[PDB]
Formats: sequence, structure tokens, C-alpha cells
Amino acid sequence: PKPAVELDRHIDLDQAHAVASGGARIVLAPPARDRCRASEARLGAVIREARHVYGLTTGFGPLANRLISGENVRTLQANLVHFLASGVGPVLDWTTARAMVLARLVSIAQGASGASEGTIARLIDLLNSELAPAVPSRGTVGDLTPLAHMVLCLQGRGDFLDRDGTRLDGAEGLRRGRLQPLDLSHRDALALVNGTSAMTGIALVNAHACRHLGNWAVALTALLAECLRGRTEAWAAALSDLRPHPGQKDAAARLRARVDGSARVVRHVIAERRLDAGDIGTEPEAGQDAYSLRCAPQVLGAGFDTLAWHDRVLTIELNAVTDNPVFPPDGSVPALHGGNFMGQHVALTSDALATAVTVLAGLAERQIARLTDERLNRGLPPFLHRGPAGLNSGFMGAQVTATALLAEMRATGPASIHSISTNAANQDVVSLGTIAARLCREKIDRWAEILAILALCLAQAAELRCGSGLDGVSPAGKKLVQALREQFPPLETDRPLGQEIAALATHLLQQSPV
Amino acid sequence: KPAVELDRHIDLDQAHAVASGGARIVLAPPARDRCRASEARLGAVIREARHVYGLTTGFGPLANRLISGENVRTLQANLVHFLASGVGPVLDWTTARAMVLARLVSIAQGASGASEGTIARLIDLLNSELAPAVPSRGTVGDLTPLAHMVLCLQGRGDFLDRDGTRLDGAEGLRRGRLQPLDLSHRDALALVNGTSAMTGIALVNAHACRHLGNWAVALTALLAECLRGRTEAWAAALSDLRPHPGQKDAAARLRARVDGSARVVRHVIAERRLDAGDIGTEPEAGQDAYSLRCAPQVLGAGFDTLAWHDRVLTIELNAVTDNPVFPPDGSVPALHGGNFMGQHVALTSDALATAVTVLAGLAERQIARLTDERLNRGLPPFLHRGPAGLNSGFMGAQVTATALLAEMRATGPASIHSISTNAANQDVVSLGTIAARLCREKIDRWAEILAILALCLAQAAELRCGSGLDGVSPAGKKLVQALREQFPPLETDRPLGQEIAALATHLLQQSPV
Amino acid sequence: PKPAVELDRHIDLDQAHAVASGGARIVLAPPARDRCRASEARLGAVIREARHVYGLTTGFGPLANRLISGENVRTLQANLVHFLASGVGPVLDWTTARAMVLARLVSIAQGASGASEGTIARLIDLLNSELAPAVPSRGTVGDLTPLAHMVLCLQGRGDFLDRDGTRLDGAEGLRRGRLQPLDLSHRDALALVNGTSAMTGIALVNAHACRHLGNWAVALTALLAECLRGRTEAWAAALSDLRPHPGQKDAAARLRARVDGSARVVRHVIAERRLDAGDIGTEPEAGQDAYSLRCAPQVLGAGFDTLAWHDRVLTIELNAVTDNPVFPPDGSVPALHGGNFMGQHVALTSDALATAVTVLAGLAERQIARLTDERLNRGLPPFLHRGPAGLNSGFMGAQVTATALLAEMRATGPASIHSISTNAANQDVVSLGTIAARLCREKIDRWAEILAILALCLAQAAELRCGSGLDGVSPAGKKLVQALREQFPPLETDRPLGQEIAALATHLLQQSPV
Ligand SMILES: O=C(O)/C=C/c1ccccc1
Ligand SMILES: O=C(O)/C=C/c1ccccc1
Ligand SMILES: O=C(O)/C=C/c1ccccc1
Repeated sequence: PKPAVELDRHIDLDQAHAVASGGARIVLAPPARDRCRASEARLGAVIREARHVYGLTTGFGPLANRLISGENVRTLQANLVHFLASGVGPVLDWTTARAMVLARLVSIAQGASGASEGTIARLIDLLNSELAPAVPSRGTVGDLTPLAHMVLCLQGRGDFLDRDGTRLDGAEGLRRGRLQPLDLSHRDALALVNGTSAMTGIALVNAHACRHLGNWAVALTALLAECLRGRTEAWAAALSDLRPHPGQKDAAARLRARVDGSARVVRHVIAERRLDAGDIGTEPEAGQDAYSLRCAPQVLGAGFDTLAWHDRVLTIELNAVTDNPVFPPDGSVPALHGGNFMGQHVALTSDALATAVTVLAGLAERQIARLTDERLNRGLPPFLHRGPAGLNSGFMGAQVTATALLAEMRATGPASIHSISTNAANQDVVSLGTIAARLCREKIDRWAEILAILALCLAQAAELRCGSGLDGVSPAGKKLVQALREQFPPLETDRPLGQEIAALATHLLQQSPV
Repeated sequence: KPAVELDRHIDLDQAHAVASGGARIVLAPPARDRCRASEARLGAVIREARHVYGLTTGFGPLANRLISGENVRTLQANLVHFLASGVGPVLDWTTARAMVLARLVSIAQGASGASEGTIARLIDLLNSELAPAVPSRGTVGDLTPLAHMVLCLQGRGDFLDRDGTRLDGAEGLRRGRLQPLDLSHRDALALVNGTSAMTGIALVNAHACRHLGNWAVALTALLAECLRGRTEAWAAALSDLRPHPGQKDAAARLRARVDGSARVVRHVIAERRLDAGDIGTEPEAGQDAYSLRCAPQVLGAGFDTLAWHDRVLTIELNAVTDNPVFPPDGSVPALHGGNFMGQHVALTSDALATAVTVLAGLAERQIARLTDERLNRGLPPFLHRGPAGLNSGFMGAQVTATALLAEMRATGPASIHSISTNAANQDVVSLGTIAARLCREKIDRWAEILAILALCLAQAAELRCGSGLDGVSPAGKKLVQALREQFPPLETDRPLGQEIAALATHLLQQSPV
Repeated sequence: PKPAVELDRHIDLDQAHAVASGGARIVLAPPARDRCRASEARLGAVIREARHVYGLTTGFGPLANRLISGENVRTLQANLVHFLASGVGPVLDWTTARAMVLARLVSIAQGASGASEGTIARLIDLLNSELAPAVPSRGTVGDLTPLAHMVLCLQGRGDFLDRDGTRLDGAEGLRRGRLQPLDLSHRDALALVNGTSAMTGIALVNAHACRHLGNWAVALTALLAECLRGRTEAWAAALSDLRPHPGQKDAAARLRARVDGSARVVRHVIAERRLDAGDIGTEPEAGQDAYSLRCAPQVLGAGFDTLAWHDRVLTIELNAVTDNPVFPPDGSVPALHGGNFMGQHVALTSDALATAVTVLAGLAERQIARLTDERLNRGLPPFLHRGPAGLNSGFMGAQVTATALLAEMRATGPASIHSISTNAANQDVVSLGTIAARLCREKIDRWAEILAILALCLAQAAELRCGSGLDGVSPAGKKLVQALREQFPPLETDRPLGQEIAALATHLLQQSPV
């Protein structure tokens, strides 16, 4: 009884990802079907009336001053798909390519693109099938190129990808997924090759992954506190109220919940202690933890607020019409020409999220560095090894790997600042939003690997500190370690961890600890 | 002079008004009462000898060294001393005062324990025409700059007059009619705490960005009047189809700027029905290049980034970023945490810096298009006057704008460079102050790029429409006439460096109205 | 009759790539064999005499303060390979992985590593086979991790790669390659897990690719001049002599040779012309070309000088011993402990080269932008299309793709500046050389794609300007276009170019236009 998302006007990010990931099927609501039929009729009229419209009676880009006779429009649009198919590089992953198709569909569903029923049906069919078009990730300045490749795929002139990433030729794809070859006879090619569908698709996948990684970041910080006698007073709600950033209040509340029931953290407020002359001297530990624990609400919180902004902007973009030209539903004018395809919004939010992800990955990396340092981990074995010290190095290698992954993340900055005048100066400013979204994705993948290493370290640390029975560990903490131990054995002796790290990271990106 | 009464909340405009000296500041009775209550709570915490950071402990990782009451004044005096290791150019007058204001707003919430005298010193500084002279570098995000502020307020550091001229501490206290700061109440941590510096810098960035954004819109509009731009791309209907608040706002403001103009193209091209005889190559395309057609989308994305930045900053400015803190409700004697972690300002400052660089890029490309004889539709190359060749007009200024932009691009986000420090106690740091400062530098470059565009447009408007500016919108005419009051037309090549600099200074503080 | 490289002490970059790419077999010269046999004996003596030596009588990293008894050394070194195998990410390509193996071998050949005959034989056998170890590209801060994975592969406990990148399991690899399983019973594991072999291997492949791409950059700049009536006086030897940078002098000489025999370039020195009163006015074109042509010697030259520096440093690194500890061949002391494994040299040169590659890619991108712009290409069709204008857009899509590739290159900066204290603060400074070399490689790949687009554009532009017969085109220019036309047909009508761009890019990275 696979869930179904009925698309009318608005779709939220979770619904969008459910469809893109194949978790839910999609259906076009009757009201939307009618709006599209109405827009299809407007396109037909615009064409019959020989209105001066980009892509219907003109060339493309700077060549738009070259008018085209009606008799040659099917050729014009066929060549459009052709000359735009210059993409190169690895193909977008299965879920992301599907998210791109969904983004184009949501835009069309608003009823201002003139797409024909058949065209809309082909997109819905793809989304309801187990396939995804195989489209190169590079080539656009922000998303005609990847969309042109999508068109070729839907016509059976390009490869398809199954859930595993294995490619099928065009014919096989249409066959296996029961897809009908795309037919652009209605001259509605610009309804498919238009907008910010690719960057939006990539960004929606980034948004979903960050939600899960954010949950792990919280869960692991909480478990870290249980392994290092962390002080919970730094996570007090009263502190959040004094500096009311939503993301911070949320992070602190979630951290408190994770360690609820723990007998391993320090819950005493230090100021409750009254000192006398005999207390004046040097104590073993300071009354507050290092920042990787004490400032977690503030660091994680800032990241959560960046994601919140990113998602607010993305929700608007996903449900908008980023086409050019557009055909006003009210019929005020035959069509409007502008630049709603300029993806500066997703470009700027992706760059911002990328920075936030790098910052949070840095936190996890430092948490690993502290947990594995015998001089800072308050009594735990160096690098959390088991067996004789020296002969065994435990997580010593994995710890450096986390640092290496972080260092690589830092080498890449915002994509948005690199606009270069192109297309014979017609596109004198470009968003590079697709690139921005892809760079953010890479950082998200690195962050998952760093968190994976931290998770494996914590599972081991929890047992070293509290015994295999995890005595004193919170219910949430126990469940997380027990779940990890179902697939990842304790490190009783040194062994290669690379494959386990990669395996766990893939899981972190798709599911939260609950 | 207007007065801003500070109770609990203050908006960014009120904050800048006080920081810039445009308005006096007064602490509302309710705020004074809350602060007196907090002062009393600190007194009790001290009398009770509660274990509290900075009152009974050393600092940083040295907090494990407990301190006896008789030594606390020395302890807090040393705190200010060892933290005063800042270097680099001092913060400008307005920004330094904004930092003072930020600390005051935090204290006014009533959880810092600041004494009436300490609060009075901050208010006095803000009501005077002076600013403390504080080095800009040294903090990983803001004890160092605040420590320097304290030294200045005690007359042990320099002050800055509105012009930036420095005065020694003693002279500063006398000229500003300020009394030396006295921390005998052991309330030093009420002054050396939080995110005051980055917040002060960021609020000045916010104000400057609002003005530059107004200029970016006004100059884009005037560009359209000089290049026969098509207004249909700025139609509200398009905004409604892609409802980003910033984009809708940008488009509306653009339309308003060109209202009444006879120099722009208002025809919707799809209205035209083509005949077989029209098929061929026409003189111009039916749509403009992106620097005009996509202005709503580019400026809009920038405006939405600034809106996010401002929402976050408003919360930070009105929050208590202190540590430790003394709960007004008396639930516990004090709370220890990390509200001083400036990650929020760090991330928003970096995000804004990117948006600023993007928008400066748009302005830079608009100059490049306007001054190009192959692209400016009939205007002289580089908008020169007099004999061509003999005169190059704005040819130099155009390259200078490109140079300014290229420089902006060389600097990226500051937040990603966290480095474990303070003997690993501060294993993660925000670098928020650095982030806000880097954003300020890009903002200054953007102002210079816009200044160049404005001078180019004033010349272009006259070359296209004559000195009378025939067909130019009322807003466009008013803008050019205003500029012409201080900046003469370029009838023959002349040095523009000083004019560009002077105009940029203006753009940062005032909008085209 | 497959060539053979006899390794004694020194090997140049060309010989190294010849072996790494499988173009030549490798053999150890008699003196090298003897130096290695002697070093092997020295390691035996060190063990026999129970000398305090890292990895032989101590734990690893900060754990080196834990001394180890002789009977546990086999286990110690076995665990070393284990805990270090935490690598993740896509495996290094066939040639690069083998280049890494070669790098370790050359270091060992200096006779200060103590590697046994068998160990050396395993490396040689690998290089003389058609296989490469499958090693993850990420994990090192600069190269124990990737080398540990190498060891596992050589023992038949890790995958292998054939020339096509198809993976084989350990067993299949040893079988298909007719290889013997690596046996570290002599306790010479540190002879394999040591040094800067990975970054050096990666960098030597970057060096080879940049030489070819550099040749294409020159050839295409020259052809561009023949398509736009470029002035050769800007490339005069006299100018080079006035600003004697080696790279510039060479670039200018190579550019002149490429257009030798051309009737399509302007060779007249403008200053020879004497002007009269009737000449004063506005001429159609300026007396000098735009920078993308006029400043080619200077821009290409600076890039070539950067590559020259990179190669000088790399040559030293490749032929050096970057191991720790080391066993002095002169027998002065049993062993020396230091940090010759710190890859700061490769890190800084890789970062410098990466910057130069981005700059040169920028030149190529602007050359494409100028050539396709009807307002700047002096009479050529917009975007070099054929067929009716507007209906056909030619390379309009490819041109934007080139811009997108360049913008993405610019988003990534130097890797070296991101050092982070790790390994419980033992490694308080790290080089990140491997990452730097990898980032440089990605940029080289992007540069090749951009050059490929420019090459396709120039082939079309040359025929459009000079006819299919290429009348007036230099002999070198004709040969290049004709060579390209053998595999890439003219663009008579718009068609997808993505796959062709990628195919040509692969070719440009391995062969120069000759
Ligand atoms: O001016 C436009 O709206 C179209 C630009 C463009 C650029 C490259 C390929 C196709 C269209
Ligand atoms: O841990 C804290 O709250 C204090 C840190 C610190 C570090 C350097 C100087 C002053 C305070
Ligand atoms: O001090 C050294 O030379 C060794 C460091 C090290 C760090 C991580 C893994 C293995 C060795």
C-alpha cells in the first residue's frame, strides 16, 4: 500500500523526497490537471496566433533576434535538446535525478508552462517507476544542460539508472519501466528544458540528508557526554531562553532528551556549591567542559538555523514556476518574458549550508580528537584500543582519517562568487546554483563519514567506560549502541575499518537514531 | 537629538542610530530596576561564596584553580590585562560604539550583575561624541576587544573622535565628560563577555547593506533608462510565479524607480503577431541580457540573505551572550554554559559576504556593459566626451571596478577555519568577529563599485538624453541632479580616484530618495 | 618488444610514467639489488641487536613510548597494516595506484629501508603485471593509509584493478597477475607503509598530463590565431628576450613554430608603417589583438614555469628516501629518526600547479568565448553553427559548459593551508600533500575538458574560415584538424556533444598534437 502524494499546488520537502526516493507514488490532483489542460490550450493559441515568443518563434539565447517560421518549430526545439546535451562528468545519483524530474513537474503543475498532458504523464510515469534518467552532473551555469539530457533519456535516446546505479540503455529503460517515449509534437519542449530543476533537486536531497546527519550530530554529542562525564547544565533550557535562537533552543532540548535517564553525566549546577576556606586550591577538573560539549547547543544551533533558512527558501523554489517564457493563467497577456530561471536563491542557500556543514563536521572531528586522546579523555585507553597497548592502536588510524576528510572539505569554498560572463555576454551574470548544490552535497557526504567514525568510536568508548552492559548509560544511548553493535562488532583487536566506515556513513545519510 | 529608550528590545535601526551618534540613549526605568535586581543577586552570590567562574575561579582551563574572595579584584584586574593582546587597525568610530551598545543591551536584560556605575559608563560613552580605540584583531569570537574597551573606559587606553583622530585616555575622559570605570563590585565579567564586537560590526554591516541595496536597485533602474531596458521582465506577475520575498520586493522597487520614464521599453513582446514577411534577423533580441532581465532574481536572492542575516542579528543583539549568567527568577544562583559562542553571527556574516560579492559582481558587469561600445547600443566607448582616442572617459574606472571585484573574490568564509586553541579548552571557535570584519571589507568594495557605476550612469544619461535628461523618470532625474551637485560631468578626461572614494562614502550612509 | 626501465638510483618523470602506465617494464640494476641486500642485512642486525627503533621495538605514533618485545613484532606490524586501513572514497585510478607502488620502490632502491628481496620482488612483479592495487583515495593527511591498503591487496586481502578499472578480488588478482602473496615475516613492513608515495605517485601523473595539456594549449592558441587573423609580432623572439622568463621564451617559440607556413596570420609589424595626414581617423580594427592572443606567451609561460618548478621538486621527491626510520647505508649509526615523510614539498607544488592550471584553463575558456561570439570572432557564424542560424545554435551549449567547468575549478583552493593538529597532538602539523595532489588532478581533468571543447570549436572554425580544404592554414594546423576529423565529424547540424567532449578530453591527457 505504497503511500501516495497528490500534487495540486504545494508539496513540502518531505513529500518531495518521499516521491524522489520512491517511497511514495505521485498523482496529479484534478484541480491541477485542469489548470494544466487550460495552459496547454493557451500555448496552442499562442502558437496559432504566431505570437512573438521565445522558443516558439525565435532562436535561443543571443540568437533570439533570429525569428523562426512556424513550419520549423519542431526542428527548432529538437535542435535545442541537441545542442544543450553537452554535459560531462559522473551522472547524478538515482534519487537526485528523480528529484530533478519532480522539480520540473511541480513547476509545470502550477499551470503556466503550457506542457501537454502526454508530457506531464511521462514525468509522472518516470517518478512512479523504479527508474531515473542518467544525466551528467556537469555542464550548466544554473539548468538547461542536465534537463536536455533528461529529455533525451525520456525519449529512449539516453541511459536510465536503476536504484543501484546500474545503467540501462534507453530502449531497455522504457521497456522495463513501462514508459512511453516522450513526444514533443505539441511544441512544449520549453516546459521540460527550463528552470532550476537540477539545483532544486540536488538541494532537496541535501536538505533530507542534513536532517538525518543533524540528528546523529545531536545523538553522538549526547553519547560523548556520557563517555566523558559531560556536564548537562550547559544544556539547560534557561540558557537557551537567554539567547533565543530557535536552532539553539532546539539543539539544547534535543541534547537534554538524549541523555535523559543517564547516570553517566554530571547533572549538578556548580553554583549551588558554597565554598569555604578549605576549598581554596587546585581541583582536578574545571567546573565547565571544553567547548566541543559545552558549546554544542550554540554550534549545532547555528547550523540548524542555516538549514532552516535553506529549507524555507527551497520550499518556495520547489513550488514556484521558474520557466521562461511563461503563460499567465489569467490571460492578461499571451506570455511573459523574464528571468525566473536564475537560480541565485538556491546558489546562495547551498553555499551557506555548505559552510554550516563544514563547521559542524569540524565539531564532530574535534569530538573524535578529544575522545581518543589519552590526555583528554579522562581515563579511557589511548585511541580506545583493546588488547595490549602499543601492540594495538585501536582507532588511531581512523582518527587521522576523520581529520583528512575535514581538511578536504575546507579546501572547497562557495560556488556563487565565481560568476563569469558567458553566452556571448548575454548571460553576463550566472548563479552557478547547480554547482553550489553539488559542492554542498560532497561536504554532506564527508560529514557523514566523519560522524560514522565518531559513532564507531563512541560505541567502543561506551563499552570501555561502562562495560559491555553499558551500566549507567541512558536508554537512548543504550539503544543507539545496541543498534550499531547489530552490524558493527567491538574492536577487540585492530582491524581494517574503511569498509565499515563507508557502510555506516551510507546509513547515517538515510536514517536517524531513534 | 532623538532619544532611544532601551528597555528589553531594540531594533537594528535604533541600534545604528545610537552607534552613529544620531540618537541619544536612555535606559528605561524597568531596565534599571531589572539591572539593580541583578546587581543585588551578584552581591548575594559573592557573599554566599558560590562556585562561580570569574568570581571564585581562574579563567579558561585555569578555572580549576579556586580563588579566595580577598583576591578577586586582583583576579579581575589581571583578566583585563592578559586579554589586552589585540593588534591591527582600530575599529572605526561607529563600529566601536556599536560594540559598546551591544554589551549594554545584553546587560540591560538583567542577568549580568552589572552595577549601576558600570552601566552608567557605557551609557555615558554612547551619549558622548567619542568611541574607545580598540584593535580589530585578536579574538576567535569577543574578550580581547572588550578588554581593550575596559582599559579605554578606565582612561588607560585611547579614544577616537568622530573623525577618527586619537586622544589619549586622560584626554578622552575629560573631553567626553566620562568618569573612569570602577569595577570594585567585581562585575568585570559583565563587560568582558559575549559577542559584542561581532554583533556591533554586523549591525553596521546591516545598515550599510540596506543603503547599498537601495543604490543597486536605483542604478539598475537608471541603467535601464540608458540602455532602453525592457520593463516586462520586472512585471509583478513574474514575481508572483516565483514568490521569493526579496525578489518580489526588488521587482517592485525597480518598477517604482522607472515609473514615468519614456526611456524604457514597456511593450510586452508576446503581444506582437508575426507575419511571414517578418521572419529573418531583427536588429535586437526580444529580451535583455541578464544584468537587466535577471536583476529581480539576483538582487532578490541578496535581499533574502540580508533578511536572514538581520533576523538572526536582531536576536543576537537582544540576547544575553554572557557566561556565567545569573537567572532573574532565582531558580539557581548562576548558570555556566557557552552563550558567548558566536557561531550565529559567524555563519550569517559569511553568507552575507557571499551575497555582497554576488551583487557587486552584478554592478561590475553592468558597468562593463554600459561602457562597451559594442554593447551599449550607440553610446560613446567608455562614455567619453570630447574627441575619441584623445579621450578615454571611464576606461580606467571600468578596469578599477573589475580590480575591486576580483579582490573581493579572493577572500572566502571565515567560519570554516576553526582551530583548537587555549590548551584545547576552546577546541572549536566561531571566528565570528573575523567573519563580520571580512564582510565589512566586501561591503566597502561594493560601495566603491556602485560609486563607479553611478558616475558612469550620470554621464550616460546625459549622453543619451541630453543635459535636460529628456524622457528620464522623475526618480532618475532626481538622482542624477543630486550627483551633479557635487560631481561634474566628464567633458574631458580627469582623475576620478578621489571622486569615487568620496561618493562611496556617501552611498554607505544614505539612499537615493 | 616492451621497453624496460633499469632502476639504479635515479629515474626521471618520463621513465616513471612509462612504468606506471605499463608502457615499460621495470628491472632493478645490479648495484641497486646489492644496496638493497645490504640494507636488508642492516635491518636484520638492528633486530638482532635489539636497537631502540620505531616500529621494531615500539608502538606507533604517541604510543611509541610503549616498548615491544621481539616475539611480538610480527603481530605489531600486522596490526599496523590493520589499524591504518581506514581509507574511504573512490579508489585511485590504475595508473596512479601503480605510480604509488613505483614511488615506494624507488625510495627503497636507495638502500636505506631494509626491505627484503621478496618484498621488493612483490612490488616489481606488480609493476610488470597489468594490474594495480585497488586503494581508496581518501584517509591520509600526508601516506600510511593508502599504502596499508596497498599491502593488504598485495597479500591477496584487497581488490585489484585491471587497465579498465574493473575490480578483481585479492585471490583473482594474485592469480590473473601471476603474483606471489606478500610475506612480511622479515619485519620489514615499515619499508612499505612509509613515505610520500601516494602524493608523489599522484603528482607524477599530474606532471605527465600537464605536459600534454600544455602542448594542446599552445597548439590551440596558434590555431585560434589562424581563425581570427592573429598578429604574430606579439610572439616575436625579441619580446621574449626583453623579459627572459624561460617558460615565456619557450611558449613564444612553440607558438611561432605552430603557425610556421601559415598564410592566415598577420605577420606585418605595425611600426614599419609610416602614417600620413589622410590616415588619421578610425580604422576598422586596432593594431594589436586582445590579450587571449597577444598575451599568450606571458600567460602560458608563467604556467610552464610553475610546472617546471613543480617537476624539479617532484623529481627530487621521487628519487628520495621519505621513510622513517631509516638505516644509514654508511653504517654511521644503526638508524635515524626524523620526519622525511612530511609531504610539504609535494603539497605546496601541487597547490601552486593547481593555481596555474586554473589560470590556463581560464585562458582557454576565454578563447572559446571570443571565438564563438559573433561580435568578436571577425565574421564567423555565431557559435560556429552551420545550417540556418537560430534554427541551429552550434556550440552555444558547449561554450556555456566550458564556463561551468571553469567556475567549478575556481571553487576549490589550496589544500596545504588547512593543517589541523591530530593524532593526539603528535601530528600537530600535517602537509595534506595527497589531498593537494588530488585536487590538482581534478583541475587538470577539467582543463582537459575545456581544451577539448576549444579543439572542437577550432576544427569547425578553421573549416568555416578556410573551407574544408583549410586553405592558407599552416601544416601543423592542418595536421591537427585532419587528425581530429578522423574521429570527430563536422557539426553540420546541432547534435549532442557531451560524449565527444569527454572522449577527446581523455585523449588530450595522454597525447600531444604532433
Ligand atoms: O537568454 C536566454 O534566456 C537564453 C540563454 C541561453 C544560453 C545558453 C543556451 C541556451 C539558452
Ligand atoms: O572556557 C571558558 O569559558 C573561558 C575561556 C577563555 C580562554 C582564553 C582567555 C579567556 C577565557
Ligand atoms: O609519530 C609518527 O611518526 C607516527 C605517527 C602516526 C599517526 C597515525 C597513524 C600511524 C602513525
